[PDB]
Amino acid sequence: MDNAGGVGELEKKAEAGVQGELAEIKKIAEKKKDDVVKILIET
Repeated sequence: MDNAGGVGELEKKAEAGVQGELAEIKKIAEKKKDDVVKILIET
């Protein structure tokens, strides 16, 4: 593992956090919203 530097780090970390965070938020948001809308409409 030699690939590493100010840029590669700032970039990798930037997208890492942004992606991970956004993904998670959309995961719980869509998950709960789905279960609610589903149980609501279906029942």
